[PDB]
Amino acid sequence: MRLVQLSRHSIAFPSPEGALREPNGLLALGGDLSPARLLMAYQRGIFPWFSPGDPILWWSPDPRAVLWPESLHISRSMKRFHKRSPYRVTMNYAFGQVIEGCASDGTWITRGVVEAYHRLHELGHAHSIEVWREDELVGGMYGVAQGTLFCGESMFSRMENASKTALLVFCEEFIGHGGKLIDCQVLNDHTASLGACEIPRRDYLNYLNQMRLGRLPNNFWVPRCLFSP
Repeated sequence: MRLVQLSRHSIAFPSPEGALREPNGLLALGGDLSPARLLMAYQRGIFPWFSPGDPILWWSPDPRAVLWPESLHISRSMKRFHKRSPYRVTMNYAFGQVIEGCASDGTWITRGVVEAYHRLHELGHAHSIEVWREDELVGGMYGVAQGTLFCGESMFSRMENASKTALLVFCEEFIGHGGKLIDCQVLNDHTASLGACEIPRRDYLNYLNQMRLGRLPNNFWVPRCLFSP
């Protein structure tokens, strides 16, 4: 259309300020899902999002949905449930099973996307949070790190409050160690109930430019247990 067709031979992107207003944030088309290109996209406030059979579409919406971790809304019923939680939460124990659980929920997460994000996980840039009921994976979430900003991709839940448990535990661990913001891309009723809000894209890009240079502790993303029953 009037979108920039990307090079199959370079990973540059047009500035997000140039995205379309309708559909909100559509910025470029094509390219590939190579690691360097995905990392360049996130670094600049862009993410791929397209349905099976579509060309790759890249986006940077205005406003941008974000979740300040200290503003996660946890209901009193959830507070009571978590006090007696039947779950164990871990980080980076089973990225493959987590993205698979999201995709089997997650129609935009095709085989190519799964492979692309698993590559990012192996390269140390994409991370999963797993929720277990004994030895059964019952929920989780994954995303891409950008310094002290975490870009949420998807989550899944196969047992009551499982995904909520992942987010609650992750937010506590993240904020306690220096994390500052979780990107949610677009607001919807679920994440809104969890406390997500909208900020102008300009402000989001400004937070990103500062935070991508920030660092969490050296071993913050090493596979480990975060919460036990």
